[PDB]
Parts: sequence; C-alpha cells; structure tokens
Amino acid sequence: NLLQFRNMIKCTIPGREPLLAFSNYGCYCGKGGSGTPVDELDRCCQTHDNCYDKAEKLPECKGILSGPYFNTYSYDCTDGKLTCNDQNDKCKLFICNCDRTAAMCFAKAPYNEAYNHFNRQLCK
Amino acid sequence: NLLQFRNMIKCTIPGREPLLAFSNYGCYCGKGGSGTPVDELDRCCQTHDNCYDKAEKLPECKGILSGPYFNTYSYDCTDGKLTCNDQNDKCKLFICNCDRTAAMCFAKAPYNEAYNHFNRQLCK
Amino acid sequence: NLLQFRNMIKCTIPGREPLLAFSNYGCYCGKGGSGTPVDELDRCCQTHDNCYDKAEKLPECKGILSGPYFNTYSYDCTDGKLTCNDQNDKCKLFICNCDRTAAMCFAKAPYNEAYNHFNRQLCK
Amino acid sequence: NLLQFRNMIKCTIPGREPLLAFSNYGCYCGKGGSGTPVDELDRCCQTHDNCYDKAEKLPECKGILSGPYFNTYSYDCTDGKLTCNDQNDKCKLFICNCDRTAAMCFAKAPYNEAYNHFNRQLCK
Amino acid sequence: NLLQFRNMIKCTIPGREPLLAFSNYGCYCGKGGSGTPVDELDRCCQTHDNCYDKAEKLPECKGILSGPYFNTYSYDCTDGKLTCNDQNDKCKLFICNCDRTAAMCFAKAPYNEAYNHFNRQLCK
Amino acid sequence: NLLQFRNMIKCTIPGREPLLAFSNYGCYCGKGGSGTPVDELDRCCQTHDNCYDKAEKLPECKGILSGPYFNTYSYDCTDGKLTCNDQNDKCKLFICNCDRTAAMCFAKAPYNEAYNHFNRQLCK
Amino acid sequence: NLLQFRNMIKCTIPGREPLLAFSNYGCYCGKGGSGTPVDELDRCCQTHDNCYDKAEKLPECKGILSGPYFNTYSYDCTDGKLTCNDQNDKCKLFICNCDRTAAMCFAKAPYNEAYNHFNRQLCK
Amino acid sequence: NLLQFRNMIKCTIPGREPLLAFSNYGCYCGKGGSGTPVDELDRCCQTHDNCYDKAEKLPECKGILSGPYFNTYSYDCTDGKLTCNDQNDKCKLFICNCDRTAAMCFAKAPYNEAYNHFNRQLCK
Amino acid sequence: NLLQFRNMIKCTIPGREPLLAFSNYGCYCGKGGSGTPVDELDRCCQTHDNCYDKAEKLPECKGILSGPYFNTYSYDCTDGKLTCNDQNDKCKLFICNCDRTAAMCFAKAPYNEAYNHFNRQLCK
Amino acid sequence: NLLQFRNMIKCTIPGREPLLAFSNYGCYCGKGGSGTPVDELDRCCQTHDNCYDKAEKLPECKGILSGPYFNTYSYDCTDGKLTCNDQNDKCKLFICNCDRTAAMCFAKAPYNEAYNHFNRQLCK
Amino acid sequence: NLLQFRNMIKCTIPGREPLLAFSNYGCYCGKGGSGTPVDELDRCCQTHDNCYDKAEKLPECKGILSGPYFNTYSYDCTDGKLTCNDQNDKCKLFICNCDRTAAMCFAKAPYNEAYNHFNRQLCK
Amino acid sequence: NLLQFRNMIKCTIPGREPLLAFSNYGCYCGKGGSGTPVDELDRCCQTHDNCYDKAEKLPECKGILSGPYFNTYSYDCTDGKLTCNDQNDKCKLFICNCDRTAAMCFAKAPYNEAYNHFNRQLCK
Repeated sequence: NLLQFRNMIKCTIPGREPLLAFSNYGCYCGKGGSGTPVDELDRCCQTHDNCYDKAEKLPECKGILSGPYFNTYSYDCTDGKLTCNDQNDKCKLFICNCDRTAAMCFAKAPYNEAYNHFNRQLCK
Repeated sequence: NLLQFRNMIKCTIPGREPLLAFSNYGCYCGKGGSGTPVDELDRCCQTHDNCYDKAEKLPECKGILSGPYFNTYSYDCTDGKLTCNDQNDKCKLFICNCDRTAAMCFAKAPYNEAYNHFNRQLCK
Repeated sequence: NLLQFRNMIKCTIPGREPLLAFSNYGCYCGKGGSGTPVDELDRCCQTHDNCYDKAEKLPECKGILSGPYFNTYSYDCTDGKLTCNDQNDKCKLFICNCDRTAAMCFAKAPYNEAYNHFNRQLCK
Repeated sequence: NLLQFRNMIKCTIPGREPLLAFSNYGCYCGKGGSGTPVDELDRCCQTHDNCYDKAEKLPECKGILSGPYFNTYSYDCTDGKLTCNDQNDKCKLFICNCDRTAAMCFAKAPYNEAYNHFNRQLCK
Repeated sequence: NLLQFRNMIKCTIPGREPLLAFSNYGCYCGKGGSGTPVDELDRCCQTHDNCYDKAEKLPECKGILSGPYFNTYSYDCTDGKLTCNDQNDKCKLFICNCDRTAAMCFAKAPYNEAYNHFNRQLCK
Repeated sequence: NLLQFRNMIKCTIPGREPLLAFSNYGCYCGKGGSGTPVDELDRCCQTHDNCYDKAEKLPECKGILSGPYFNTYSYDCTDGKLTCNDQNDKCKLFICNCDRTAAMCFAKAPYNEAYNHFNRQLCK
Repeated sequence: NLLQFRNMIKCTIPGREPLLAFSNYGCYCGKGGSGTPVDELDRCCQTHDNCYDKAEKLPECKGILSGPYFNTYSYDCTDGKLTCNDQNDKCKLFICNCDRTAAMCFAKAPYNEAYNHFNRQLCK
Repeated sequence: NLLQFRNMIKCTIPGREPLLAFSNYGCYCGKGGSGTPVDELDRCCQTHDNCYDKAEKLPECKGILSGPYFNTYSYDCTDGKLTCNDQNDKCKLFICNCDRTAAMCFAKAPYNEAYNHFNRQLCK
Repeated sequence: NLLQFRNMIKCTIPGREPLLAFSNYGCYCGKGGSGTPVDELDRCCQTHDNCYDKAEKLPECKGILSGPYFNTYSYDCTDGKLTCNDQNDKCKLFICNCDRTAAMCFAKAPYNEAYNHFNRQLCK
Repeated sequence: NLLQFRNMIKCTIPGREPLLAFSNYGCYCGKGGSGTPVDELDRCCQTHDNCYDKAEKLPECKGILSGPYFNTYSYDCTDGKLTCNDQNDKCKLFICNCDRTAAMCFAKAPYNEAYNHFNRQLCK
Repeated sequence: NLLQFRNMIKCTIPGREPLLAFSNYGCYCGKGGSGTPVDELDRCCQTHDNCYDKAEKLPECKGILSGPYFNTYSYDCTDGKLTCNDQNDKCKLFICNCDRTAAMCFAKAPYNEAYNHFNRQLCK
Repeated sequence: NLLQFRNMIKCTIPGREPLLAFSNYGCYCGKGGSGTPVDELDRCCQTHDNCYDKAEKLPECKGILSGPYFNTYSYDCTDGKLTCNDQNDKCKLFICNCDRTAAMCFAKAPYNEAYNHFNRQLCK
C-alpha cells in the first residue's frame, strides 16, 4: 500500500522523508503525471505508474481494495535490501514488486531539489 | 450503439433493467472507470472498455458515427443467445462482439448489490 | 516544438494557415482528442498523437523541456521538402520526425472542409 | 430516439449529414435552444423542442427510456417519405411525429450556412 | 415550507424518512425536473413542481418569503390526515394544498425501490 | 430594444435612471427571474419576462437580431404617454407593447429601495 | 429552524423584515462570519453562532434534521413575548432557546444602519 | 495512521470493509463534517474529529508527518481487543487512543446503510 | 496590526526579512494553517493563531478595525526587547502581547530552510 | 452608445449585421482585447478600445451611465457619411468620434471570415 | 500604507469612517476601479488609482514592501491639514502625496450616498 | 517566441535553467505583473513586459502569431553574445530585441535567491 511504498523508499534511501521529497517531483512523481521525465528519478516514477497500470489489469488483481493504494502486501527490509514475500496472492506480489523496483530505482538516481514542485504545464 | 448494447444485456439477462444494474456498478461499469475491478462482473466492464478502446484504433473503423457509442451494427437475439451478423463492415462486426462478449460475461458472472452505486474513491 | 510543427505544415501545404485548418479538424487534429478518426486527415493527427506518446517514453528523452510540445529541434525546409537535421540528440530527432511525418501526411490527405470545427461530442 | 431522428433527416434530405448541418444551427437547432429563431429552419427546431416538451407531459409517456431522446418508435422511410407506424404505444407515436414533422420541416425550409455555427449570444 | 412538506409526508407515510425515499427518486422527486416521469410516484413529484410553478404566479402571492419553499403555512396532521388551516391568506393556502396533495399522492403510489437514487442522465 | 425599454421607463417615471433602479430588483427585475415577486414592481418584471417569452414564439418574430434585446421598434413618448407605432412589422409591435405595458406597470408600483440587489436564493 | 428564527425576530422587533436588517449586518450576523464583532448587535449574532455550535454537540441532538438550521421546534409568540414550548425533546428546546435569546438580544441592542451590508474583509 | 485506524475497525467489527462503510457516512464520518450527527455511529466520528483536533495541539505532537493521518503508532489487536503499546512517543499514544476509542465506539453503534453517502447540505 | 507584527520580528530577529522567512513556513506560519506543527517555530505560529482567535472573542475587543490584522497598538523596540505600552485599551494590549510573544518565540527557536515553502498536504 | 456604434458600422458597411461579424473577431474586436491584431480590421478594434480608455479619463466624462457602452450621443449618417453633432457635451462628442473613426476604419479593412471567433489564446 | 491613507481621510473628513463611506463608492473608490467615474468624488479615486500606478514605476520605488499599499511614509495631520514630511525617500514622499491629494479631494468633493454600494456593471 | 527567449538567457547565463531562476522571481519575472519591482533583476522583467506591450502596438506587427509569445524570430548566439538577424521583418526584429535586451539585463543584474518564488501578495 501507499505507506508500504513510503517505507520501502526509507529502506533504500535512509535519512530522508519520502513524502517530503518524492510526493510532488518533476512530471511523474506523485499524482498523475504527463509529458517527459525531467531526469532519471522522474522516469523511475513514470515507470512506477506504468507498473500500477499493469496491476489494475492483472487477472489476479480483483476485489475490494485490492488496488495499489490500499492493497497491503508482505515484504521485508533487511539491511537496505527489500524482498517481496507473497506466495499466495499474486496481485499483492505484483504490486509489491512495482514498489520494490521503484524504491530501488529511486536509490540509484540523483535527486534535484529544484525539480521539487515543478510547474507541470512545462511537462508537454 | 449503446441502445443495442442495452438490448444485448436484456437478451442474456431478462430479469434486469441494464440501466439500473450496470450503470454505476463497481469501478468500470458505466461512464469512465479506473482503478482495479471489485469483482468478476466489474472485470467484464473493464474488458469491455478496452474492447471499445481497440475499436477506435481498428483500421476498419473510420468516418462519422463509426464509434462504439453510436455505430449501429446488425445482430440477433434468439432464445437468449446473440449472434453478430455483420460481415462486410468489420468495424461494426468488431463493436458487436465487444457487446456480445460483455453481455454474456455479465450473465455468466455474479451480481453484488453491495457494489452497485459503488464509491469509486476506493478504486485506486 | 509546436511552433516549429506549424511551420513544417506551412512548408508542406504552402496555401494555408495551419491554425485555421488543422487545429479543430475532426476528432484528433489539434490535440486533446479521442474516439474514431473521421477520415485520412484525422488518422494523420491520431498517429501524430501516438508518436508524441512514444516520444515521452523514448529513453533518449529526459530533461527540462524535452517534451514534444516545447523541445526545439533542428530542421530545414527547402523546396517543399522537410529535413530533420538533429544527429547526436536522438530525442529531438524523434520529435522532429513525428512532426515531419504528420506534415507530409496532412499534405497527401484530402481536406474535408465539412469536418473542420468538428463537434467531437460525436467522437464516441 | 435521436439516432432515428438523424435517419429521418437523411430520408427527407439525402444530400446531407444531419449531424453536420443541423446539430449547431441558429438558436434552436441541436442543443441549447433559447431566444428567437434566426430563420424558418431555426423555427423548425424550436417547434421540435416544444414537441419534445409536450412528449414528456403526455400521459401516455411513462417509464424508463420513454423520453424522446432514448425512446425507440417504429417508422418507415420509403422513396423519400416518412410514416409513423406506432398504434398501441401512443408515446412512441407522438415522439415519432415530433421527429417526422421536424424532418419534413427541415427539407421544406431554406438552408443558410451563414447561420451554421451561430453565435447564440445573438439570440437574446 | 419544505420542512413542513417533509412532515406532511411523515403524516401520510409514518415509517419513512422522506429525505431518504423521496429525495432522489425517479426524474422529478426532490426538485430538479426534466425528462419523463418513470412511474406514478414520479408523476406525483412532477405534479408537485407544476403546482409550485403556479404558486409563483398566483396574484395572491407576493412579498419576501412568499415562495413555496420558504412560505410557512398553517396546517394540521391528526390521526394520519392533513388539514390546511389557512383562510385569511390564500397564497399560504394554495402552497399548503400543493404539499398536501403531494403527500397523499406519495402515500397512494407504489414505491419502486429500484428507481430511488435514479440517474437523471436517463431522463432525456 | 434594451435601450428603448430603458427610455420608456424614463417616460413613465421621470427623475430616475432605470438601469440604476430596476437592474437587480426583487426576484424578476433584470436578468434571472425565479420564485415569487417581492411586490408589485417585481411582479411587473415577472409579467414582462413572460411577454418576452411569448415574443420568441411569435410567428412574426424570426430573423437575425429580431429578439427583444436587440430588435429596434418604433414608439413615441409624448407628455408621459407611450404609443407603439409599428404597423408593418408585428414582431417589433409586440415587443414594443411588452416594453410599454411594463413601463406603465412600473409607474403604478411602489418602489422599495431595500429590495435592490435582493438575495435571489430567498426567492423560492 | 431558521424560518422560525426569522419569525421570532418579527415577534420581538415588529417594525422590520429580519432578512433586510440582520442578514448582512456587521461581521457575524447572517451566518458565515468571523473576526471581531463591531457592536452589541454583532455580538448577539456571535453568541448565537456559539449557541448553534453547542447545539450540534448536545447529547440530546441526534438524528436526521436535528441540526439548528432545520430542526423544527415548538414555540409561541404572544404580546411581543416568545415562549419555547418543547419539554421532553431537550434538543429542540435548546435550539428554540438559542433563537429566543438572539431575538430578544437583537431587540435590546442599538441598530447601526451604517454597519448593515458590512464589508467583512474588514473583520480580520 | 489512516490504515491503522482502518485495521482497528476490522478488529472491533470483523467481516466488513471499513473504508467501504464508514468512509462517507452521515455528517461526520469520513472527511470534514459539520452539523449534528444523524445517529450514534456518526457521533463516534464527530468525537473522533475532536480527538484529532486535540492531538494537533498536544505539546508532544510536533514534527514532520507526526499528524494523525501519517503518524504510525504501535498497538495490538488480540481477540477483538485493542491495546495501545506506545510508551516513549506520547503523540503516537494519544493518536492511538483516539483511534482505539473510535473503533470501539463504532462497535457499539447501529449501522444504517441508508445514512451512507448522506447529502451533507442537510447537516445544518 | 500585521505591519507592526512584522517590525516586532525585525526587532528580535534583525538578520531576516519576516516576509521571506515566516510567510509560508511549516503548517501554521502565514495565511491559515492546519494539521500539526513541523517544529518549534511552526508551533509558535500555531500558538499565535490561537491568540488571535482569543483576541477576537475578548470582551474588550469591539468596533471597526479592532481585529488583530488591522488594530494598531502602542509598543516599543529598544535593544531587541519589545514592550507593550497599552494600558487603557485592553484589546490592543492583548493583540500586542500575541505579537510580542510570537516574535520572541520566533527568535528563541530553530529555523529550518527545509520547512520553508512547506508542502501543507503533509500537515494532516 | 453600443447600439449607435453598431448602426454607424451599418452606415459605413451596408449589407452586414455588425453584431454578426465584428462580435468576436480576431483578438480585439468585441469584448476582451489582448495580444497583437490579426489584421487591419482587428487593429481598428484595438485602436477603438484605446479611444474608449481615453474617454473614461476625459474630464468631461463623468456621471452615471456616461460610459461608452450606455452614453447616447448625437450623430448623423447621411449618404454613407457620419457626422458627430454634439457641441454642449464634449464627452458624448468624444465617444461619438471614437465610434465614427472606428466605423470608418472597419470599412477600409478587408474582412476575413476565418478570423471570426478566433482562439484568443493564440493572441500572445 | 493603506492604514495611513485611512487616517489621512479622517483628518480632512472627521465626521466619517473612511472604510464605510469610500471603500465601495462609485466605479473607482476602493478596489476594482474600471469604467467612467460617476461623480467628482469617484474621480478622486480614479486619480488616486492612477497615482499608485505611477508610484510602481517611479525609479525611486524599489524593494520589498515599497508598494503604495504597504510602504510606510512619514506625514502629519495638525488642525485639519496634511503634510508629507519625507525628504530622503522619494518613493514614500510620492506615495504620501498620492494619499494626501486624494484625501483633500475627498473632502472638497460632494458625497452622494445613492452612489455608495454602486452596481459596477453600470460602469461600462 | 518564449522558447527562444529561454535559449537567449542560456546564452548569456550558461549554468541556470531559466525556468528555475527567472519564472517566479520577484513581482515581474515569469509574466504576471503588478506591484513594484523588488530589485534590478525584477526591473529587467518589468522592462521586458513593457517591451512586449509596445510590440503589440507596432504598426509593423499584425497577422496570426505575430505576438511576442509565439512570433518566431531569427537570431544567433555565438561565443556568449546575442545577434538579432531579422531585417526584412521589423516586427520580428523588435520582439527579438525585447528578448535580447532582457537576456543581457538578467546576466548583468545580481541574483538574490531570497526573491525567487516570491509571494506576489506582497507586491501591492
């Protein structure tokens, strides 16, 4: 779920509040992005969006609150490494993997504070 | 067209008024849906949406009123079956199948009054 | 960018103001469209959208103002012929081609004065 | 229903796409009729509007989809003429006549393209 | 006034909270008209609007808060029956009758739960 | 026309600027209408609105700018008395008469300054 | 309810229309206000708000339309004197008192014609 | 946090999706409520609001994301009983207690589906 | 008044322009705040807001321009101290303290550039 | 006034309905202004606007309804020639002259129908 | 600053609350000046507006809070007269004169309460 | 055009992304004026607006897309200097100069980071 993704970011990027840094960044980080990513971080978010889009169509993703925002999956953060532990519910597993890949993608990307709260009318 | 779609539902589901049962059901049945389906029926509607999405991009679909909402196709309902009788117009034939498939999917799926008039804010 | 795109059209269709003939044409011309294209011209605009969609995902396209709307590419118009000059900047080459392809398409397709300033509520 | 109305227009007026010539003409043709008719054609649309208004207060009209826009009646177009064949359902018969009368009024009236795409703020 | 009207309904139909059963029923109940009444109950509401329409035209009705919504009239509910006690003020009498007639009409008409929270888009 | 009605008011009520007193008065004077009139003057405007509604339906009324707002008629104000002079154009004559009886009605009605810019939501 | 409140004021201040004198007065009169009261009258309206605030929290106030705006209480006005008659329904007694107290306050306080239709942007 | 409150409700009320039942109920359950509670459940939500309001002012509640919506506290749900385990962070403890009291309050209150998605204009 | 408040900040904090440092800091500094403070400085602003809230309800605060935003009090800044010299006007004396207290709290508290121009969506 | 300017245009340009051709033309003709004129006609309107801006500053111009929109001046249209006749009221004379030179300017400028209802966002 | 402007008004005009007599008079006094002045007083406000417009382009005016609304100048009001005492800061001196000139213009001009709370749609 | 203007700035000031440093600086940079320029940099922007204002008035500027925002001019940036190559088209020359002058002005003026993302509310 939303909070689990936030915690996954804390796992890959210690000491830095994810909501207070990735919530509204560039053209895709945050809520409903469009256009072209302003950098590598932003593209991580663009890809994250696409993954979620895929989850909504996944055969196994069906049911109340089974959406990426509310669906609670099982994962572990051990020594800066994340593992998705779901075996039975493949929807929770797909979702977990979307967040894992993203959190890890965020960790390998330069973060520019100037791109925070970017005017999205420029994202076309 | 949509009126034909409604009548296709009546064919496979005589016991219901399509506009009261599938107008605002789940996250995909009815005007613009998003998020992930709440159940099997909702999924039928999501798939329907996709089919219409494909219909618009189909090469055979061209010209005014060739869209799934208004394009009139030829079909038949005899003993609750539904047969798409278009052959020369591949566009109309495609849209017809979108409707025949969804209509049979609607009947071959459970209905949950609890998901009718669904709170779509719970779809993400 | 779009301003360059307008001039490319002026390069391929000398006799007209792109903003008066192609910005409210059919279902897709002019951006912000959907549904089924009404004719060949309308398809041109649709494949032009798709093209912009791909540009926003091209790996080579990252950075402030790298989007197809505002990204300034290098090109030339000599003897009714358009040439995209970009070379090492693949992103800005791809966009230049999107616009090039559309401008030549607009020119080869018949123009239907009746489809200009099209309703759009009819594109469903 | 509206789609049937369009076809009734094609009957009395073969050389025209109804949705392109009457869906936005004068002050009453098409959607938001208000003010004074610009011409005889425009008046046909005001009458039509009034007829539909009567249709909704006809004691015989009642139930889901019995409105002029969605109610399907039985009619005929043979060698240029229109015949309303409803007998039992007087609600359909009425709606059918609303449409038939407007269709013949459209054909028997002058067409002024200067009045197409009319600036309705001039209707007051 | 409207608050009194709700109580008149509680008078002729004891168990229901008028605001839950008659606020979004069919095309006309709960104010906001258009379309064709879906059933007898819906008729009652359309007739109720008409009544309010006339009230706003009665010579006897003028002055601040003389409208049917806010004009407080004199009436009584005893042993399940409604009595309009206005004599000296014809306007208050007319309005009180509009509400009385409507309350009795609701009580006599069948209540089709399927039509509650009805989608007005289908009233055309 | 608009300016003529204003002058007709100056003819029947010397010493006032019609646009400064009848612009937003009560519930029907000006632009909007709705509810029950707050007094006689307001009722005069209510009746005026209705007369204008009848002119839009008048057979003689049809042509560009032949609406009450812009249609210039022929009238006379001589010694506080108004006379409508049109003989050839019955639409202009009807409009002139709507303005004339309204102006005369205004003159017989007490004007309450407190009703200026009345909160029209209280008009129900 | 508010309509009853208006009549209570008419009971205590015979010579005026509550809606013309107390709905846009100062900073607090008329609901939807804040800041510092401008005079005694304005304080009356403030303590009337506070009173409504307490009513929404009174344990005895629960149920559809139990709020101070729409809850109909029992009361009487005889010889310029207001009496709240409710007895076993404590909620509807408390509200009746809120309105009673305000109406007597309005009457005892000086009325400042200059503070009517007050700016409010000045209430900070 | 938000999700923890949701899970606390599942603890006190097994078999029933909290977001799908309490998210938009009555006048206070959900987001920013006003007026008077429609029943006991609703008041539980009114009180919950007040508790949160208190937390925002609690001396110990200070810091980024230490708000009731995002602040993750420690609690346990064992055999339908909830316990708040925080000892060090008194802000997390206050918040936990707000949710605990509410979840437990919800469990002792009749739930009416008709009050779900209640028109809040009636909450005054 | 607010200009005086600004100058009180300059007194205790010569090294800053109050409008660039405390205009949009945290969740409470500046125009309308909500949620819980991000830090000690933010808390000073929350407390300030409350003080102003009290100022409005103070009995001694009455009349036009007696609000904290525009009410001018008498005070003094000598060697970075700040002394409220009002004695006869208790309202002005109260507001002055609100400002003196917040001003000294601002100086006796840490400043975090990371919380300046804070994303208030993170305040709940 | 408004209607006079319209008639002045009919004087200089017979065979056209000024409100039907100059209402929303280019970027300055009508109501709005902004940007660069699309041609000479548009420039005439741009200049007109400026003349009106000068009249509002004219010393002689002051009094209720003495603005360009409502101020009735004295002029003559004789054989396609316009003459401003005011001598006593210099404000009416100035206004008349703004309308006169504009009407004459319109007559010397080519009228492009394609510029009607121009998308004013392209005017920057 | 504006508060100083108010006091300058109290100087030349002791028997009036500036915020109640000039904050919404005519077409220019107070806030959204546009159109033609209704009277001499109204003109004083248009001039004032123009002066402030000049103040913002004065080369001597620059920096935070140097605008006419927030910039504090030094002035004097003794036995009814106003004296601008700024010498070094020519920006303040200018603003001060803008205010002084308007204040004396207000006093030396007629006051028409009929023009208070003016309907600015009559300004065109 | 604006896109060219951004590049002219990249010419005279290599390291900054113009959109990050000059889009929300002071009161005038980034379009949207009013107030008094805060510093030399802000002056540059105000002067730039003025320039655009004049451009919209140059006799030499007419036709679709001749405005300073979208009018594409001919220029060159070589070895850190800007050259406007327009000769045949004075309008394009004027605009090109407006941008050139501005770019050079930005480069010469001090950049006060504290004024970036400045609150326009303080420009009054």
